[PDB]
Amino acid sequence: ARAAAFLAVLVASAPRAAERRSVIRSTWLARRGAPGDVWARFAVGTAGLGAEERRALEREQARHGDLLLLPALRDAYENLTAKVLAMLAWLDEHVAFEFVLKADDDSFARLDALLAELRAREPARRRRLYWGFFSGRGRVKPGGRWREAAWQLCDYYLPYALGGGYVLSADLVHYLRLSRDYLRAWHSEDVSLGAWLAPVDVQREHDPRFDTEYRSRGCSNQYLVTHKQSLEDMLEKHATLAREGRLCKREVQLRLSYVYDWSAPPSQCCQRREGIP
Amino acid sequence: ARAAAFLAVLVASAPRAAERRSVIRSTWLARRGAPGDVWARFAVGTAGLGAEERRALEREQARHGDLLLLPALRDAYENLTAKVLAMLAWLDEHVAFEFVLKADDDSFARLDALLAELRAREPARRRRLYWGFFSGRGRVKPGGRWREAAWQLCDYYLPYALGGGYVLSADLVHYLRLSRDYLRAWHSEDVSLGAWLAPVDVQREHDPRFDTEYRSRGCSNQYLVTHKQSLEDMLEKHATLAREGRLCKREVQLRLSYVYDWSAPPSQCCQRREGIP
Ligand SMILES: [Mn+2]
Ligand SMILES: [Mn+2]
Repeated sequence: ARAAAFLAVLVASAPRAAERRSVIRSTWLARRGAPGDVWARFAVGTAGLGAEERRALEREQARHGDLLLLPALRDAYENLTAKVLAMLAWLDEHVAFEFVLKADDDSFARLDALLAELRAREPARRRRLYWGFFSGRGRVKPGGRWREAAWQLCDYYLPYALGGGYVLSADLVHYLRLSRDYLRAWHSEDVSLGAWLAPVDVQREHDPRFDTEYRSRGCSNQYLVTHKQSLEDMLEKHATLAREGRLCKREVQLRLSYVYDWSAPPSQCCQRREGIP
Repeated sequence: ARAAAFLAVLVASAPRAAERRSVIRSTWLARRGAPGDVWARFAVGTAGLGAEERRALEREQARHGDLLLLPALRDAYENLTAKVLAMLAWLDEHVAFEFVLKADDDSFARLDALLAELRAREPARRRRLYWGFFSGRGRVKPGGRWREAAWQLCDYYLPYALGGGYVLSADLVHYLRLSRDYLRAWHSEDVSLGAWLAPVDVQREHDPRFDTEYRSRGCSNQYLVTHKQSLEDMLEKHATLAREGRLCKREVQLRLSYVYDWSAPPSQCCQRREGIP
């Protein structure tokens, strides 16, 4: 009796962040196409929470029905690697889906546009898809004695999609589930996931329509996913989409973007330039 | 009724290379410790071979009993990636073992010394072991349009043990079996395997006692495994070990070695220097 949808959506959300969930479920999670198109949840770890805290979550779930409560996962602010692995492994086991969008509770995604884009891909462009805004020259954090047991794999991080939002095909999620007990953690979930997929025949696809870096590049009506959004920002975008059928009251390019050059060494992937959102 | 041994040994060998197998089975594969210590085979792909060719192999197997014939594997000279994955996946399913040595038919290994070294490791030093001579600054081959579907993961190859000989714990081999259908091929089996293990919590251990690079560094009595050995070389070493209890009639350092610096970025791993075999 597994739930089934075309596009699963998993929004990482800490136990206490109920007010953010309220805005998200009332805005971009509500505009989710026809029945059967989307299955969407907020992924919350409940390990180590007390009775009152767990009761609050159960009340929220009874009211809204959109929480994925992961009882074995200790929710943590510093590194969401464990959370991302847990919620994807759960999804592989429990939901029949073709693609999954991972997002944060400061993301905003146009689910209707994402659905239409995915539906328009032919088989080849759907197979083993890992889709988002990639970095191949991510600077690696200072190491210590822990590196003896966990070598640095590259002078820069292995190519990975930034964690403001990325999409995976179901097949890739199954590989993560199968391999779960072996996987190493890097300092950030997005970095970790890119390393996880390093061995795999995977169709990485860089797309400037993902405004998913640690700072937003502004507002483009072309964006499918954008990150670092305040609640006010989410409410404004939701309203503009409803009023005018576009994301932005005013498009603005705050920071230059790039197109990932797969013909170059990864350190040379990412020249910032005009003309790209 | 699975075969069981402490150390499995898999020597990659092409169908036609029967004379090399004859020397190997008569030399370093024969000095293999007590019953139950070693299970050793020559891994040969038989896909696409004709009746006469297959009969020859079956006759060899009836006489010697030391072939691993892989019927689904098309034996190929240019890249042994497929062979290595096939023979390790087979081993995971069919043999109970703690460690496996992968070697070529121009390798020479001191199996007694390898056994003693592995037996002397405490639990921590046995867990998830990937042991050999590592490179972190392997220069990457020129790409073409195929790179769009298979991005270059690093400016240099991800750290990997050179293919003249390396050792894996059984747990790691199980991860490869589980993940088999997803794994990408690089241009060489050794490079490929290092990438395969990139996502994993793996205890990589560099050891100058592995003379396993594309050129031998000479002859050291400290070597556990050495590569680029002629049949004459194998016969001489076998004789010296029997006569004098050492590998080398004369130790000679033809090329400098290095100690892999895990505290540095991988591009800076590998300074060649005196004092190291
Ligand atoms: Mn975020
Ligand atoms: Mn060789």
